[PDB]
Amino acid sequence: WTATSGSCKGRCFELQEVGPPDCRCDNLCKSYSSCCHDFDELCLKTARGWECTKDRCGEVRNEENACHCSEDCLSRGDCCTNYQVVCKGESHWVDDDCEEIKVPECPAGFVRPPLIIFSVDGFRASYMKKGSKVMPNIEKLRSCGTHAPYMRPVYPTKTFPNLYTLATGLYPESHGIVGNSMYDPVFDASFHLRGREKFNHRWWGGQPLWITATKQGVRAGTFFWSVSIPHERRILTILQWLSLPDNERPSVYAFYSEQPDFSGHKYGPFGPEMTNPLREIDKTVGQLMDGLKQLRLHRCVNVIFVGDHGMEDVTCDRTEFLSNYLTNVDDITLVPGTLGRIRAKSINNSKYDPKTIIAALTCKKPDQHFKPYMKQHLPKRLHYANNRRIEDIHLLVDRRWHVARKPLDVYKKCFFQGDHGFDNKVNSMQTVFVGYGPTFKYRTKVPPFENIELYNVMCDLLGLKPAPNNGTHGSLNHLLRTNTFRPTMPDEVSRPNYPGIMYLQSEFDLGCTCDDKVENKLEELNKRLHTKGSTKERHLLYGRPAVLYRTSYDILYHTDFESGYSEIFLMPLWTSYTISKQAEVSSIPEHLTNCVRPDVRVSPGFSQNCLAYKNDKQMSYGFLFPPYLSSSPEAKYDAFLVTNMVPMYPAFKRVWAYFQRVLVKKYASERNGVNVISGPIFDYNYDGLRDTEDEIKQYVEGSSIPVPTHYYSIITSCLDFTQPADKCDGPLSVSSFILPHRPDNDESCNSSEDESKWVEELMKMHTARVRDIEHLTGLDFYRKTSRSYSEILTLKTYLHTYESE
Ligand SMILES: *[C@@H]1O[C@H](CO)[C@@H](O[C@@H]2O[C@H](CO)[C@@H](O[C@@H]3O[C@H](CO[C@H]4O[C@H](CO)[C@@H](O)[C@H](O[C@H]5O[C@H](CO)[C@@H](O)[C@H](O)[C@@H]5O[C@H]5O[C@H](CO)[C@@H](O)[C@H](O)[C@@H]5O)[C@@H]4O)[C@@H](O)[C@H](O[C@H]4O[C@H](CO)[C@@H](O)[C@H](O)[C@@H]4O[C@H]4O[C@H](CO)[C@@H](O)[C@H](O)[C@@H]4O)[C@@H]3O)[C@H](O)[C@H]2NC(C)=O)[C@H](O)[C@H]1NC(C)=O
Ligand SMILES: NC(=O)N1CCCc2c(n(Cc3cccc(OC(F)(F)F)c3)c3ccccc23)C1
Ligand SMILES: [Ca+2]
Ligand SMILES: [Ca+2]
Ligand SMILES: [Cl-]
Ligand SMILES: [K+]
Ligand code: NA
Ligand SMILES: [Zn+2]
Repeated sequence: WTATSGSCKGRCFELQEVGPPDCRCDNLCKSYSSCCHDFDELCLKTARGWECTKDRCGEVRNEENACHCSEDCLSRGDCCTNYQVVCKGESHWVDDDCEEIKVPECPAGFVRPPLIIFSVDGFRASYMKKGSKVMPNIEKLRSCGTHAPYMRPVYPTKTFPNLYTLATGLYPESHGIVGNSMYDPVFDASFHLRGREKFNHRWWGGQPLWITATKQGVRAGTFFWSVSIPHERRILTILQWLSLPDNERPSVYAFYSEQPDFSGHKYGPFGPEMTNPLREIDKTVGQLMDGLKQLRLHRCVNVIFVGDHGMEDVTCDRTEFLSNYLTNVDDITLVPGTLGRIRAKSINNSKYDPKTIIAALTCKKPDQHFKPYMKQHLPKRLHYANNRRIEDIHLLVDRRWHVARKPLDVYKKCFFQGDHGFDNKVNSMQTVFVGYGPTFKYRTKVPPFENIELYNVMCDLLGLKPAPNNGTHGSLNHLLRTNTFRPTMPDEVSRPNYPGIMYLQSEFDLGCTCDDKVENKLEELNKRLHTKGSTKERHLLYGRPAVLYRTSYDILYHTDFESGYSEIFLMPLWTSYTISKQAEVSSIPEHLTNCVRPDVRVSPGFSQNCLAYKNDKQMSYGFLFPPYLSSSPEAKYDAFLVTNMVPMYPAFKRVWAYFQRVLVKKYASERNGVNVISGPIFDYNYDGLRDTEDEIKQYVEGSSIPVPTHYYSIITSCLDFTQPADKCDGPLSVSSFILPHRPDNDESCNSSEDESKWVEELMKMHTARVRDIEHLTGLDFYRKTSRSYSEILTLKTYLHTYESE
């Protein structure tokens, strides 16, 4: 209940919301049906519109006007944003040359440069170039400030997940806003775009920037605007707040525009109708910047212009229907559209079965435009599984498509021509970032980066300590002129052992065999040096990874590769090796096909055994350093050490063998040598973090050999490919992947074909950041380079996407 008979006099857009049933005058009061009776009259004035004209200059203040052109308006802080242009002969901000802002130039009493976040819904990255002729204010922010060619949103590429990701630095699985629509089975409640449930604070996890600022004594404008408040009034309200006394004035503000998204849905991302919405957004930016210039704040404020997601061409005719695949369609609930999430319609129906639903949805039609997944099997780069609000069954929908349950859903709900939500690597889903102000760099282009990184930087801009989040603090220091965050590398927690030869062959009873008993001081001293680390500088180019948790492990050196061998998991945590452009591929000689050799540096009790693999009818094994890339027939024996072996399903061995035999050499040719680090990942609770021993759900039958859920590789070379990977003087280049370790290749519809037709496509789907692998393994890479640590942090957040331009 609201007793709406109080008054908004002197309270318009008040910053602290008053409690029920007292009536509200804050920018959200309309959304709660709670404004005072006179809110419209007092707070939403419109008379005479939004611009001064020649004949209004010096007018007698009329308090009814939307904004003012009277002489006292500057010190009232309520002039129309074009006041000084129309009436005092000033230029528009956009018509001024840009001049580097080396220091904040702020009015007296400003403790810090304010931060204004100008967010645009559905602003696709390519609009910056394609709409540049009609967006001169935005183009000036872009060219004069710091900009990225695009910013990667989070998945799903919808509004609510992305804006709350911007606000918190968190993946949706962690912040809890995992779609625009959600069912939470613990609450037994639903979240929807329309309605009241979304206002309940139990949905919203982590700590958003406005709460972060308030807790640390930095005042925040309210970030939310009821939909009926026009853009011009939002801008004027911000400008009015910036005129408050020092003790009352916020330091951070947000503006939000529902455009261009609103129009993009109706007309598609490049519909001829899209020009006007782009012009109108630019005009709004112009009003803000003219308004700041009037207040002498245009070389004081840091402005961020940022989008939440792009927009793709999608029409009603490009809809797949689950009723064309499933017999039981009425026993499921689907969250539909540019992604699918399926759960049982009724929890009392014990005949519902996810295994048969997935199978009925797998590779059933030749050009099927969605792919079903158990959530834990989704590409790890999406970080979309660790939340009870994310249904076990997920459909990744092809760009340009929808999924729906039955045709009646699409016509008893063509309207739309645009939509978004798809995989966040899709070019059309990329969005925009520009930073302009004293704290950002001047005329600087930076590489694309993920929106999860921005919360940290917004905290840096305001002198706040960020709450714990998924950004990598420091990875965006190259955006900033000052206020950088200078992190130190994490300390290694476990130091390695360096075992020498400690065991005789006959102490091992592993059921392994090798045809290796074929008998020289020239080469005897040589093998010894290699086992002591003489080639290590060649194969371990960036220092050994640091182990950031408590465990027992050994460094093992070899001619062709170096490993960190875990005595706990009975396999390497990592295996590092370098392949030059010149390297040659050989085959596994016949007499060595089933060779596994005990490692006399490592106890039988800390070794895998061959008998377990013989006994386990489902599980085979592979090797981390590939025998195909051995430097010589003699070095090849090292590759068959039991300490280089890892458990692998036969179906996965197809993938792995193709990567090792064909792709590594291919990359070394193309990149001028590569350094490779490969290893296992265990993430049985799909939280994106390294499993402890007691979390492992599967072992090789009859043994303590844990089965990895994934295998990773980190592939590094010189950014200047005129230099070989092992003699690189400058910046590095990386690509990585986290391949799911699956007992079938059902994920790849063309897997009956030769690996050359499907494996690389699978690997590209499972592209990863080095950082993703760090979380999954508890390792810290690139500890020893000649590069600055912030530059290494940027490299560790890089994702190779394989999208075209
Ligand atoms: C991305 O960044 C984020 C932020 O850093 C990373 O997430 C953190 O990861 C930590 C490890 O998983 C986790 O730390 C745990 O904290 C638990 C207390 O959590 C509450 O308090 C914090 C602080 O304010 C709060 O943020 C939490 O918020 C979560 O839950 C609420 C309510 O449900 C949601 O609204 C909110 O969105 C958020 O949900 C997300 O996280 C939870 C996990 O906490 C998931 O379940 C959700 O799906 C969702 O993703 C909480 O309100 C604390 O209980 C934990 O302690 C356990 O382990 C320690 C070892 O240190 C030990 O002392 C105890 O034994 C204890 O175990 C006990 O509980 C077990 C489970 O019931 C049980 O098995 C045992 O027997 C024990 O009884 C733990 O320390 C931290 O909370 C999150 N933070 C956030 C915001 O998500 C994330 O990892 C990063 N991702 C990547 C890939 O890097
Ligand atoms: N009516 C409205 O005001 N909005 C439209 C509805 C969806 C929405 C808005 N905001 C607030 C917001 C505005 C501008 C930037 C921003 O992000 C930043 F905090 F990072 F700056 C956040 C949200 C924050 C979290 C989740 C959903 C939303 C806005
Ligand atoms: Ca949006
Ligand atoms: Ca885990
Ligand atoms: Cl959704
Ligand atoms: K087997
Ligand atoms: Na297949
Ligand atoms: Zn939209």
